[PDB]
Amino acid sequence: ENIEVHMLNKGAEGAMVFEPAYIKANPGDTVTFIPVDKGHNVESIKDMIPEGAEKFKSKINENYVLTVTQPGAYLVKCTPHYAMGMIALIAVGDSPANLDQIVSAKKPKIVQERLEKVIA
Ligand SMILES: [Cu+2]
Repeated sequence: ENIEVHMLNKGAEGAMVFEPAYIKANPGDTVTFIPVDKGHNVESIKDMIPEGAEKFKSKINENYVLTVTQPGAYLVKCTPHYAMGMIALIAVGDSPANLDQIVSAKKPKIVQERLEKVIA
């Protein structure tokens, strides 16, 4: 199955957001990222993707289709707006083994605060 995600300047959680910011998927699913507003992309955060997953980075303003294989948690960001809290959490399969590690990792406070809310 496919899950559509919008990249917006302003959404429910404030400025610079991914909607939804919490994506539940299974191996083989696709996640389609649509930059509804310009100035956004999607990029995997180093050490915040499952062991064995492929690192990825889309072009600013491009529709990006990500195929998810490896089970686990993935924290993606918008390159330009990471520091403003523009992130999404992809959970592939049940009980992602690296989720606690990701929650604990060093990241901007705003990011930290948005992550804590998506998880809740
Ligand atoms: Cu952005």
